[PDB]
Amino acid sequence: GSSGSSGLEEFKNSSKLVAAAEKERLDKHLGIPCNNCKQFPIEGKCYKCTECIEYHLCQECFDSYCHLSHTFTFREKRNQKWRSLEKRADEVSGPSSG
Ligand SMILES: [Zn+2]
Ligand SMILES: [Zn+2]
Repeated sequence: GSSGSSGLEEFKNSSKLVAAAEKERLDKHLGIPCNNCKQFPIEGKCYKCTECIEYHLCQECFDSYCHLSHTFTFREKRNQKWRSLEKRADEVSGPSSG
C-alpha cells in the first residue's frame, strides 16, 4: 500500500500566484529528484519506473517519453495516490532504417 496522512479539513489553501525559482525546499512536493536531469526540487509532476530500481523522472523529462518505454506511474497533489499512465506512444515511425 502507501502512506495516507489523515486530514478531514481544508484550510490555508494555496492561491494562483507568481513564485520565484530558487534552489531550496519551498513546498512539500520534494518527493524524489529526477534520475536523468536530476532536477530538485521537481517542480513538475513526479514519475517513477515500476520496472527499474530507485528510478524517478520529472514532468519535463517525461515530455520526451524516453524512459516511457517502461511502466511508469505519476502521482497527484496531496490526498492522492499514484496513477497508471496511458499507453501514449506516438513515436511509431522509427527512422531506424526507412
Ligand atoms: Zn528530469
Ligand atoms: Zn525503466
